[PDB]
Amino acid sequence: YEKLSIEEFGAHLLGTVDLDPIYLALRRMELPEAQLNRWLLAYWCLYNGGEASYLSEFEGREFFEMLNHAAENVREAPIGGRWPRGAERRHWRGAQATSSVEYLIDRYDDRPEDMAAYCAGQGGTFLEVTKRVQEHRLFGPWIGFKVADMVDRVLGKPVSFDNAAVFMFKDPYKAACIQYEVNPNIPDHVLADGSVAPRNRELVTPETVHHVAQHLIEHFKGFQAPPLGDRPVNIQEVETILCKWKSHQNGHYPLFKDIVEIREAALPWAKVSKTAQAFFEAMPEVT
Amino acid sequence: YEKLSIEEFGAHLLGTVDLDPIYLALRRMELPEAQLNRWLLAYWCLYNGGEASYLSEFEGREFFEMLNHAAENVREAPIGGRWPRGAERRHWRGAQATSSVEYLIDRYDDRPEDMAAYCAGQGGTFLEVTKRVQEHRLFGPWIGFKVADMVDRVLGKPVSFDNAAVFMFKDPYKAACIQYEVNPNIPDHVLADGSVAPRNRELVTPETVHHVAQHLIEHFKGFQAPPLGDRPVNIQEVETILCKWKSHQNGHYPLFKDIVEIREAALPWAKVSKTAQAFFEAMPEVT
Repeated sequence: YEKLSIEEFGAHLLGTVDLDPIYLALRRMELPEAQLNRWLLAYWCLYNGGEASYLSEFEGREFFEMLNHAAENVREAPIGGRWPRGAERRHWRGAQATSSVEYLIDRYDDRPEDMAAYCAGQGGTFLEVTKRVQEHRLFGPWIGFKVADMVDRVLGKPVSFDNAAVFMFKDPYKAACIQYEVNPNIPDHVLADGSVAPRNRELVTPETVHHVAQHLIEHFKGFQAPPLGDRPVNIQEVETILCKWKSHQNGHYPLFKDIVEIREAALPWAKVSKTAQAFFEAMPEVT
Repeated sequence: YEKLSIEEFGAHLLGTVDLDPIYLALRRMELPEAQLNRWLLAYWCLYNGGEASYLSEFEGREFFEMLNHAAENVREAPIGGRWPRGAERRHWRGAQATSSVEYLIDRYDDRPEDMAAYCAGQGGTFLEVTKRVQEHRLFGPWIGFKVADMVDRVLGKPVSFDNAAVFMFKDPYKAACIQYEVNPNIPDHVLADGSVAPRNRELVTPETVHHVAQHLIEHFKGFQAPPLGDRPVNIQEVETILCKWKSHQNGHYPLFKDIVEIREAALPWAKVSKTAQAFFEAMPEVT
């Protein structure tokens, strides 16, 4: 496929809501609060939205029993075969996953819905929200970041991200370094010595990475952020644009990749769950 | 024992270095860099300084073998009996602890010393340092906080703490609420409505908790922070003063508690390890 500039690639992610289609799907579903919180907990464990939908309809201790079936992954999933994991939570397996569920049972007993409620709180700083996520067993900084984004984009509670919270992560850091090297629309960055940062991803320092981020934010702020266009795009969406663009220019993100692969993974679940059928209908589509 | 004001209790912690005596012990030992990093990793797992000292002398994959003995806790510790945990890491046990060691072996192979080096980096914000700690399996926000403090106080690399990073934790939050209720030296806090916060720990909001913190920082800034008095006391030391004071007024922290209990736990290790003997000699003493 043709490799696009980050400007054109970002504009496509934003206009099709391929940027983070799950967030629009969930907003469309308008799930009741407790079920939404159970959906989110399941999704934060397994990172599969159709699977999360199926699990979200179980309540109380029964929710935690079914989640425990997925953790152990010995019994057959309702779609046949094993209980899948999105690559982001591939490591939620074996004794680590069952210990993760046990932590949750001991903390929340018959109220699994309180987990997302506690994480979300009233929003807050990125530091405060990820700390509350990361209290939980097998919830590390990467899922912490994702939950913070979803507390804002899905649950509507603002979480203040800044450039340091994003570029402490290796992948958006490396994407920003490539962008300085290869994007002629980004001006030369003048460092603290009047020296100019050279166009070489391996020599880019944090200072230039923030220069790249500020440029891209300024570029994309004329777009309203998905799922529903409630505020101008900020570093939360630019982070996703940067990481998906890095995959794109590496040959690993054709247009619509997220939408297509979610719908592919979610369709088997629609047969076995009314919520999963609603989730499949709510997903944005190709073109 | 007599319950002291936080002003008098804090002045005692600071002058005797009962505030965090381990930090002064380590500074005195002047361990070589690689051994210091191994000591710190062991201490961050088990939270026992004499045990950490013993483990710090093993090198390479052998360090990780010995740490794995402590994780499994089936073989006898060199002091007889089980491999102890400080209460802060009591949960570092069973399959969780052995999975924690396995993560470390896979990440650092024969260079266990790189772990503390990676965490410390060049210092930075509290968010950046705790994120790097919390990448590691079974390293949550509480040990993340402790490591950030030690990266500054022990490894000499400044970590910027602010009031939000401290009072997102339940214990210093509750200590600050008690302090507003019971300390007449803290002035009435005027809230955003011209209303005054009442003297009742159960009604204290984050805004008043920060009012308490600012007051205590202003109070204690005429003290130089331990271990060596390199800068005025800040929220890192006030957090410890607040939490130990809360225990003190609850009957659970007589003067010198930390020094006395460390020396008690560390002495058995001095017989079986030259570093543990140095650690015992380096600990500050009662009076």
